[PDB]
Amino acid sequence: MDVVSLDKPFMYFEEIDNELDYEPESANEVAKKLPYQGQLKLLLGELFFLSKLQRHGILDGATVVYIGSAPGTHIRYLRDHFYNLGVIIKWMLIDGRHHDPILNGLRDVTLVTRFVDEEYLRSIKKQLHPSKIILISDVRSPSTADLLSNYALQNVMISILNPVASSLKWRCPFPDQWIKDFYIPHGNKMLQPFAPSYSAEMRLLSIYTGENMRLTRVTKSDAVNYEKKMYYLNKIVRNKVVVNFDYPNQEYDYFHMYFMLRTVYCNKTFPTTKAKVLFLQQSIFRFLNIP
Ligand SMILES: Nc1ncnc2c1ncn2[C@@H]1O[C@H](CSCC[C@H](N)C(=O)O)[C@@H](O)[C@H]1O
Ligand SMILES: Cn1c[n+](C)c2c1NC(N)N[C@H]2O
Repeated sequence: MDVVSLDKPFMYFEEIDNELDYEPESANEVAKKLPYQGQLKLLLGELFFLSKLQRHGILDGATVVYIGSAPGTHIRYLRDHFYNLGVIIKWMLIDGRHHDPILNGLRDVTLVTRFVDEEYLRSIKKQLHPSKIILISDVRSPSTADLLSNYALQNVMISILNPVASSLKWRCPFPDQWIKDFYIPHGNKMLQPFAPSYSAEMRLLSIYTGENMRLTRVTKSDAVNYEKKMYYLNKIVRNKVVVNFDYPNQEYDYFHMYFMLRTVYCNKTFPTTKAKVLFLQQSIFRFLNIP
């Protein structure tokens, strides 16, 4: 077995301390071990992001605009969590597909069946005004062309919506499929426990200060780096059993999950962080119907 002692998991991309040549054969290997793993991946990352904003005092009173939200089953838990905490938030979930019915009948959450384009972003910006906006984008068209298009849309979301913070889907196009260099917003490249086995996707977290917008250029050389670093993370790291991690499940992803969950705010007082995390994890798994 693959046992190890780790102080902490890699929380952000920049922390990954090694790389591996990508093996195309890994694409044929099982991508998911848990039912509803995708909803879990999203729930952990979004809970982490939103808790950070709470920590900085910018969540309460904002309207969370989530684009690419359907089905969005996990969003009900996110909404309940902050709603039960006392935080005041309006949710506006926009997608061309239908949302999970469990999202209906909540006055604080508005569902919109529309694929957004630049023009629509402007109308909703006029309609939300003057509320503070928090953007979460999980739009998926794929080809590098599809990706660039999505990234180009996500940048437009930020320029038009002008949010106080954003969480964006971010997967660098593959080096052998480069088309052109492009810019993405500057942010923390948050790694995602429970992402597909060989997924190179992460979430770009950003907080906007002043009236500036900093972007960063991404080149094919960056793409080769993303490829090698995420390959090492997936093939080696995520397959480690953290023996010094005293917890019911010692797999790397649960170790990573623990670290994201220890930052989440709860009403109930716990004697230890271990107790809080166990509580949240149990609550989460129960909600998603994961054993
Ligand atoms: N311009 C656009 N506007 C809104 N939604 C879009 C879009 N382009 C793609 N999408 C949506 O992006 C979604 C990608 S999957 C999103 C899953 C969702 N975040 C959840 O929590 O389950 C699809 O629902 C797709 O319809
Ligand atoms: C097809 N896939 C999948 N996958 C994750 C990768 C691919 N192609 C690449 N050139 N690099 C990768 O990181």
